Amino acid sequence: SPTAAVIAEVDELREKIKGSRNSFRDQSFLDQLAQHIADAPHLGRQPIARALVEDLRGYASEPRLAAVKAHINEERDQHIFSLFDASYFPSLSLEYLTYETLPTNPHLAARYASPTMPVNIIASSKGFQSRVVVALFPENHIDGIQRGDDLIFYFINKFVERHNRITRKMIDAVMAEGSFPLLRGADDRTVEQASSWWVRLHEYHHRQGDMPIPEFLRYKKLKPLAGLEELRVDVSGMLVCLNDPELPADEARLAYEYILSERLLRYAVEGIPRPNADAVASQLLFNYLSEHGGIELHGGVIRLCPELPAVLTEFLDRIQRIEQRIHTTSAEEVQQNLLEFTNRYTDYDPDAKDYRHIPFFAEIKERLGV
Amino acid sequence: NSPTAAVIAEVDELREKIKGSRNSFRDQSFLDQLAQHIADAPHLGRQPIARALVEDLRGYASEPRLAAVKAHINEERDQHIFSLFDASYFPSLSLEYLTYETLPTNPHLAARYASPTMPVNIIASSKGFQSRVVVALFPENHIDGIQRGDDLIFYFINKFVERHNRITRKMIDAVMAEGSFPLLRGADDRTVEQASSWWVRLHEYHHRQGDMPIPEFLRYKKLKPLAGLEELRVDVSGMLVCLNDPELPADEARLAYEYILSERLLRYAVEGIPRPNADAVASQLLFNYLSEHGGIELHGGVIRLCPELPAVLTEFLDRIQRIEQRIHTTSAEEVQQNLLEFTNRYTDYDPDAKDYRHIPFFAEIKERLGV
Ligand SMILES: [Fe+2]
Ligand SMILES: [Fe+2]
Repeated sequence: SPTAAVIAEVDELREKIKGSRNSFRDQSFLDQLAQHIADAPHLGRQPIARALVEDLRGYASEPRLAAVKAHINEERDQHIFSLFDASYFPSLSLEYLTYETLPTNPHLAARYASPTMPVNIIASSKGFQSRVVVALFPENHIDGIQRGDDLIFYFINKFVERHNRITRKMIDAVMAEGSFPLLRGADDRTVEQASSWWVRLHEYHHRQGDMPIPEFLRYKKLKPLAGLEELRVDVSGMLVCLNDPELPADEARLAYEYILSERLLRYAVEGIPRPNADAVASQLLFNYLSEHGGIELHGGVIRLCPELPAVLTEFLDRIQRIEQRIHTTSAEEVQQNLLEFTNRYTDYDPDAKDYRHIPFFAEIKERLGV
Repeated sequence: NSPTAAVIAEVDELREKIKGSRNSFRDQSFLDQLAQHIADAPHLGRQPIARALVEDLRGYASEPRLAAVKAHINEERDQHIFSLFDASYFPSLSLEYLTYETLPTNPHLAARYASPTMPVNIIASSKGFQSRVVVALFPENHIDGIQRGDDLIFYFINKFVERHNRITRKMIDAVMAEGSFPLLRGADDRTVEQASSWWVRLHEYHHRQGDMPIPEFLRYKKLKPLAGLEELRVDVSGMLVCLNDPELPADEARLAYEYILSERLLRYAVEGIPRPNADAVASQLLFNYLSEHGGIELHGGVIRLCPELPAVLTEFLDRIQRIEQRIHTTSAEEVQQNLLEFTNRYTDYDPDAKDYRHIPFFAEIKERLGV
């Protein structure tokens, strides 16, 4: 295949430059890399590759990838190709992918607008095949720049895969029957649509409220606070799906079931031996809802209470009341108050200054191997 | 099918009924009913250790202590362990039972590096002990939460043999230069079990040595990088003993050295998802220190152990001990910050997250091998 020849050429160069990450911004390296890219019989003739070669050859005087990002942001085609350095996506160096876009609801894209691209990866180099790489952000390029209107990509096929591997088995085992009826047996296109709604609502709400990111990002990287921010925007997404009447009723309920099931189940067991950021926040949600009448435990199984929408509003309101005090107190004091809220509903070890999976989800992890 | 399998069936069934009652595990109303159920169990209730627990549980309201059970266990009246457990890092354990077999020990090792350590294989056990998380059992894991300096500490060597077979061997083949661990190459389970038992005996002994031993300084060594650094301090101490103590059999000591080194350099280095755990942070500190100070070399992504590695290991231990020695003239909090500074020089510490990332070398190995 012609695209398969291109990607085979990318993987071979990637293999040659692995172990050269310390010189990814050194011009002698970039000059050589650019030359090998230009001479690749198939890769080198791609328009996106013309752009990268140009950016790299000019990097000594202009350290950014403007021609590459212009191509990508303008969607000149559906190929992405660049040199990457994202510490949380370590598999990414020289990488290539082709994507396909997904259907989009007009009201959703208009009322909750953001430069979000929910896409499926069709083909890709080796670095993009890691299960860790679920998205691609503009600062992940070696230049490290992000602008408000740079496109952000979410690889929806990977979230479908995660839903079918973890969430479904968790729904069967942990939820009371009838908890997520639209999700039962739903095909991959159905899950795809719901996941695409989730990422659009997610990125939009990151920018809303009194401590939005990127502005307050450096105050929201502590494990419990990073998770809480992810939870804040997804609870907002859930409530949008429940409350905004201009969204199609069937797709809106489906997306609500998706976001809630992901936040309640899949995210709640992430991380070994300790919960990661998302899991701490999901365990905060679990215990908050239990204590405030939004869910109930019957026979080791979770029942969703009819009052759940009101308890979700209560929970988001609570987060927003803490964040609102940024106007009258320091960011550090809000941090302490968000931490104090989290620790009331999670298993925090004050000597380790870290968290343990609450027993409910520790048992589930043991039972299901998740 | 087995009298022990009948006993365990009773424990497992009693375990199931009291799951969901952990908050009542010290409530005397619960304890009377648990004790009564244990006493009335047809096979379990006959056991001396079960009579000891019933006695302990019935008196808990006035003496919250499992003295009779622990006396039985610490005196090795038989090879059975049975108690009610509450260990936050071993969440599978509630009412549990196991039978063990001890392992042979080198006499010089056991005398010169003495500690109340019991390297054992689990023969049969209740469900809680079957979790791969449960690799050991400490005295404070019982509901009474007490540990005495001479309480026996158990390590389940069969699970460490399992982990070495499933992870370490695969990492040796893929990551080390050939010839790196010649004695461990194709060693049978009996051989690995022997080295592992040496590892745990030296490990527990050295925990108690130095200027900031545990348990005395335990609450200063629970932060992730410091907890890992303390595991690494005692295991490097163990490596050096195997290389330097001439009264240990040479063949067995080198095998044990290979085992401790391979475990710390490889298996522990990849622990934790998405971030390294305590052990992995310290193991990556060791990797980078050794790389930068001439103890190992990387050639095309494969590790070569330098002949100078004994001297670099001594230098590394000497450096930890220089930092810890200042406990005598500064606060434990000041020593903590210097241990952190030392660690962060050689690990990938994200200062905004206040946590660590797997260094790229081991991040790629996790991706490649699924470890
Ligand atoms: Fe996010
Ligand atoms: Fe230890």
